[PDB]
Amino acid sequence: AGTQVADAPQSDNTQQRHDYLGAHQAGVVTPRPAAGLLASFDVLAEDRKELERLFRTLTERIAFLTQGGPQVDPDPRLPPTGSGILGPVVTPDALTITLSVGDSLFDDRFGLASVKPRHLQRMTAFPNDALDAALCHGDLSIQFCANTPDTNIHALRDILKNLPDLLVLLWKQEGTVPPVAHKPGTPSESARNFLGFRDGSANPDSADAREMNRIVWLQADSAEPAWAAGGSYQAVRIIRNFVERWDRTPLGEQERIMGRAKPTGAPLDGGRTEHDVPDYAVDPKGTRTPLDSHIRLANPRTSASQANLILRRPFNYSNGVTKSGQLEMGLLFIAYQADLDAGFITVQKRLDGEPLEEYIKPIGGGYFFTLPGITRADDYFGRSLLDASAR
Ligand code: HEM
Repeated sequence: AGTQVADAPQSDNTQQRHDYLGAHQAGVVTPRPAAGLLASFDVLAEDRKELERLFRTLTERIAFLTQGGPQVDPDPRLPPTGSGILGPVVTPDALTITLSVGDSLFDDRFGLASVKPRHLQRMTAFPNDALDAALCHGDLSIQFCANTPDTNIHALRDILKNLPDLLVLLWKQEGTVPPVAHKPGTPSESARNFLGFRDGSANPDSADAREMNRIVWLQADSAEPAWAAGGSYQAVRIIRNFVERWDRTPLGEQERIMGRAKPTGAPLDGGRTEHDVPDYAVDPKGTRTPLDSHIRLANPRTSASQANLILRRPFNYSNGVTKSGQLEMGLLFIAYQADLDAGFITVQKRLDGEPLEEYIKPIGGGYFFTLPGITRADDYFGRSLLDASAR
């Protein structure tokens, strides 16, 4: 293959396509691809008209970018239609774009406060946090997922190109997960995090609409405002890993901080695969699965704890080198739940003081409400929020 050194890699994955219409936005129960980008913005709109145009315009960009197609530049004296990163024919590359609104959007600016989702709130500092003020909150989060980082970056460029007057980017975190070798005829396997552990084994069934309806998605008739039906609460946490320290920790200690076997992801009390679960009823004292191990604290597997299940959808992030010359990398923790208080906050409240904290440090993120989907291309994300607020 007389391939030139700068030839672009070729991949059949570029034409994969996820629909952006539905009862829900894509990117929540959609299978997580190899590349991710979570960006936070402040809305610069000064009124309900400009906020409507922002919602209409984001929708328009989502429809094109996630489905792809030709991009014609109108005239040489004008800026080009887009950045051109994906060529004159934009490829979707399995891109999903998920829109979520922060607590701060429901201030006095737009007259939405009286229909704010009832668990929506500003993220507050947990005891092991070292929050960078510049990495927290935002009027609007946008989660981009695609097969390769250039597709999310291209989507980011396009949105900022078309809304530089209504959006200011505040902070962003890109991330990835390591793909595994194909192997048809084997159970699918959970991606690893940068601590080298399988990450997602005990997620609830993302392919089970009944399970998602009671764990992830807001339901119509409930204590929530009716417009918010089909949305979800989104918790984002930028979590440093002190990796050099971790890599100097004995394997057996890594396994009892996490409470799973490292190479397999199996329970520490038996079972071969990562789909097995420990039996805490058998082990009340934590002699197989430590009481203070990460999983056992995150989910003690009591009947009461089934109210605190969450859907994790993380990426791994690599940001550079610190001043003591250590790798600036960690977890881009993203999680969805029908109830933010019973979910992420309760779980993190259980996790405070866990031994893992010796190796991790949340530095940023915030809480957002992922908006309901649209089934009608005449419709647009955020519309029901504007109408509900309009009584
Ligand atoms: C960088 C920090 C973290 C790492 C490396 C990490 C890693 C892991 C690993 C390896 C598992 C076991 C496999 C699995 O069931 O998915 C797990 C489980 C879990 N993690 Fe985390 N995690 C981190 C932070 C968090 C945080 C902040 C939460 C807060 C909500 C959380 C919630 C959970 C839950 C609910 C489970 C499932 C426990 C179970 O049902 O057995 N994790 N985590």
